[PDB]
Amino acid sequence: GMTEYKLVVVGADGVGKSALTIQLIQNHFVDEYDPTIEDSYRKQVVIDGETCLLDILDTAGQEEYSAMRDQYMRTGEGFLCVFAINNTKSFEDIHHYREQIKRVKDSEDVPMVLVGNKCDLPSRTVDTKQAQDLARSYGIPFIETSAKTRQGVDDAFYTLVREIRKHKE
Ligand SMILES: Cc1cccc2cccc(N3CCc4c(nc(OC[C@@H]5CCCN5C)nc4N4C[C@H]5CC[C@@H](C4)N5)C3)c12
Ligand SMILES: Nc1nc2c(ncn2[C@@H]2O[C@H](COP(=O)(O)OP(=O)(O)O)[C@@H](O)[C@H]2O)c(=O)[nH]1
Ligand SMILES: [Mg+2]
Repeated sequence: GMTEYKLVVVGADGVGKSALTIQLIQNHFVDEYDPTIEDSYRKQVVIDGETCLLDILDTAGQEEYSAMRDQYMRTGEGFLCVFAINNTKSFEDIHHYREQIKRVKDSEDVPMVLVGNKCDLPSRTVDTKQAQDLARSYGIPFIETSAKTRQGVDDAFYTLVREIRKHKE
């Protein structure tokens, strides 16, 4: 039938978590999407021959650590950790998100992909090599994306899926 994958997109405000998701779900680029709306979106795709139902939690809201919040996040099987290549602070925040993923999942090996989004923009303050260094230290893949042009958007989610497959062994 379908193999279900629960994906969770995390990272600072304004990096493109919603644009990335809606590009995958609805195939268009949203200029302004309510920055406060957190929701899960379901999508059927074929990845490497396998029919997949992706359940994608696009995170938002206040920073808080309620039990309900922890419980929503730890249903994630894999995580897209997203920063913008023109937002140094959002890159620096990646480690915090990874730490919270490890905590709620209670594991050192959680399927994860590092995503530098907005690669269409000229005002790059985060070097590709800087983000690669981080990704290699974590043992995770790294990919640059543009939710605006769709460059790399499919690959980023599919790569996460393949990371979940490897985790299952
Ligand atoms: C995200 C997450 C992943 C995995 C498990 C989690 C478990 C509990 C809570 C999580 N959340 C909930 C959401 C959230 C978390 N951390 C920060 O941290 C911001 C800054 C960064 C440095 C610390 N803090 C000062 N901001 C958040 N939100 C505030 C702004 C920004 C994004 C968006 C949401 N709107 C951590 C988890
Ligand atoms: N140029 C460019 N702008 C983007 C890209 N992704 C998102 N944006 C814009 O960045 C702003 C924040 O995007 P959003 O998806 O709401 O970020 P979120 O807060 O992480 O959900 C919006 O105005 C988007 O139009 C991208 O890949 N390239
Ligand atoms: Mg959003």
